Amino acid sequence: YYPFVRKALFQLDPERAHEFTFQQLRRITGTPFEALVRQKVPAKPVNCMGLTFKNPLGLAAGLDKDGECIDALGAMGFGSIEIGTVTPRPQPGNDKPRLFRLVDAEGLINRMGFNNLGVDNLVENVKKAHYDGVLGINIGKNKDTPVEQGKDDYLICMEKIYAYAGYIAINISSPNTPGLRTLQYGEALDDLLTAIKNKQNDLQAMHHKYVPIAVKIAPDLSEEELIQVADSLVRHNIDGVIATNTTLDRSLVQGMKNCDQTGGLSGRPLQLKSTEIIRRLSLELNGRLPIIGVGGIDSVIAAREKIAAGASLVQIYSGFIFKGPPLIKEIVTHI
Amino acid sequence: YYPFVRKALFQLDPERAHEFTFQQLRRITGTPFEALVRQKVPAKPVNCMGLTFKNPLGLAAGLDKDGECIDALGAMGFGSIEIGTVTPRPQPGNDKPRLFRLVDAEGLINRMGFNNLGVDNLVENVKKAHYDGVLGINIGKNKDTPVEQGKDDYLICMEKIYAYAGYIAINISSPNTPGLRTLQYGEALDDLLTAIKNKQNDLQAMHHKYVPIAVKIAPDLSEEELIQVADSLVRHNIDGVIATNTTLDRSLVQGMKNCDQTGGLSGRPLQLKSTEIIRRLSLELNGRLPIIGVGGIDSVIAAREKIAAGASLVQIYSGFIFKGPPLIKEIVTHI
Ligand SMILES: Cc1cc2nc3c(=O)[nH]c(=O)nc-3n(C[C@H](O)[C@H](O)[C@H](O)COP(=O)(O)O)c2cc1C
Ligand SMILES: CCCCCCCc1cc(O)c2ccccc2[n+]1[O-]
Ligand SMILES: CCCCCCCc1cc(O)c2ccccc2[n+]1[O-]
Ligand SMILES: O=C(O)c1cc(=O)[nH]c(=O)[nH]1
Ligand SMILES: O=C(O)c1cc(=O)[nH]c(=O)[nH]1
Repeated sequence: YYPFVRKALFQLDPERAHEFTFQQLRRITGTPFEALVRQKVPAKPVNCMGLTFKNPLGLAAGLDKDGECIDALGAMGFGSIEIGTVTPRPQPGNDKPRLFRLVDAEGLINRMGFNNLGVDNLVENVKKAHYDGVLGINIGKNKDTPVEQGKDDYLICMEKIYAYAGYIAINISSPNTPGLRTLQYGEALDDLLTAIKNKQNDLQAMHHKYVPIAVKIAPDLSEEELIQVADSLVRHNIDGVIATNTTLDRSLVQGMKNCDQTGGLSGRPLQLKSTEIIRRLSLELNGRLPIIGVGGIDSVIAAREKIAAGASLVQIYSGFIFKGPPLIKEIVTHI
Repeated sequence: YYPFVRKALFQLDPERAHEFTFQQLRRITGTPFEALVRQKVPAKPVNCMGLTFKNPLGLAAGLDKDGECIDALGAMGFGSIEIGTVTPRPQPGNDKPRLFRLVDAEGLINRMGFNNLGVDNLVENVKKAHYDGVLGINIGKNKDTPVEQGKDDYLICMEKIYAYAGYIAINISSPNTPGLRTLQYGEALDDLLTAIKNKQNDLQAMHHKYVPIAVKIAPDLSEEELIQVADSLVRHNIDGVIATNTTLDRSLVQGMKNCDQTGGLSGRPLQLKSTEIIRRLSLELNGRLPIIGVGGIDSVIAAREKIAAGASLVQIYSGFIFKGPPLIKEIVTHI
């Protein structure tokens, strides 16, 4: 039962608990010892972005940032796994402590800052995996890269992962790399998307492989901001949009431990906002391109709320922490 | 641990689980066995409709229709308890099976139809209770009473319960008595509200105290209908609005067992609709009378989402069935 494992894990500091569990997952992933974490879940194929997803539930980015546990996590039943965020060069992220639990609110605050081993390392791990689901690779900009030259970072990552990725995710919604969210505003977004779309075509002719590209947005976008962001995605024929990353909002966690920590709020306190963001976005997009819904999904009803607001697929992260593998089985079985 | 209790009770059909549970509650009342139900909760006093509530969390109507376990349920930490619905004359309600569990959705469907022992009996039960929180007494129309004369029934009950109620809840939102929901439309509502306020006025003069009246509305109302209901509640000086009852919607429960069962849906499948109803009603009311929020509250954040949409108090029914007494402590502690 996950309640017992969680009580134990929750004795440990958030980031420490993660490093221990993933040490253990590393040592079993891709080995017959993944029967320890294997869950049988039904098939629920979904066509999306020109790919078949074996089921509608993906693991959102940030949990396996370096691509170390693809097979073990696939063994728990995810229909897609989004690894990353990976930056062209490794970088340590922001100073610890940078990860905080809000246990009563079943939410998380984090200011990781893209802590990853770099895109070259990620490709080596992906080469070793045998996951039959859809693999998405999330990419972002090195901390030290000028925001006016962010495109250059997204394009080197694209060249190195194109051959091994089912889909590519463009993270421009972390609040933990300064200025990064500006890349979703006006001319900056247009230039970045034009570069990404041109490289995707180039790469498609090079490797002879269709790889869709989806942009991950933030939930703190204003209505005019959202409107402009939807229009740009359609105008540049982006293949899909991942809505939504973490929030700088703290309106539902006041008076709670760690609510004043800086960073992104995830989990149940993000659920409602992300659903409203997807509704509004779906109304603007009008079926022109699909949405992958992410934001406090912690039950099959919450997953279905995102479907009803317009999402074609869904991803979970914080609900996996607070409810465990069983959430995967619940959501895949009944969505 | 409630999960064990739930697994046992869920071996019974929902109506039998309930009456088996309530037999044991009536039996442990006033014995040292009442401590198995007793839960110490933090005091969070809140003033609303001119009453002081122990804490913001109440038990919604329909769990104790005859007022038989006021003491045992109070001991569990509720800051208020709403009994009913009760009708002037006893009536059996609709045919069994009339109550259904949707376990993976943590929802319920019911078509009880105001099965109750009558207002005189509830009054005798209230006289024997010792609860020190706010007692709400929820009243309704007998099935046989014609819809156009529904007000007669509300007035008969108001007279028999005025000396005993902390507040009175007028139920015009059950989907399970034919035409009852038309009493929240147009002239019917205006007529009902006038007769009720005049009875209130007469009864204050007779008993020398003001007992506030709250009207319970439905989540299936349109925007225009909700604007009219709010305007009528303000023009008639109603002391509060209870939003929201069960839903005829099945959009989030498709493909699930008991989903085609006729009646009202409660639980997690109603949460979002209830919240959106409260937000809209709150804009229309602009603070002129309080909202008691109800519908799918199963967590501290879900209760807080209702407060944010404009409610002053919240109530739970289905979440108490699915998550148990620990939910009372969780919400009252961190709301
Ligand atoms: C079995 C059952 C019986 C109910 N009986 C009543 C009732 O008699 N009067 C009333 O006003 N509401 C009644 N309700 C509705 C609840 O009081 C509440 O308004 C609705 O269920 C939404 O709350 P919830 O999602 O927390 O259960 C009943 C609900 C259920 C599930
Ligand atoms: C091994 C079954 C799945 C559980 C993985 C738990 C590892 C884990 C545990 C936590 O408490 C975390 C808190 C915040 C962010 C991430 C966390 N992770 O990744
Ligand atoms: C003492 C535990 C608190 C929960 C009460 C359990 C009894 C109980 C169990 C159920 O499965 C029900 C299903 C629908 C409606 C009411 C129900 N009740 O009242
Ligand atoms: O790693 C991070 O800092 C990070 C990236 C991202 O996209 N979202 C987030 O909340 N944190
Ligand atoms: O008893 C019922 O049928 C009933 C009454 C009411 O007010 N609401 C509801 O959902 N059911």
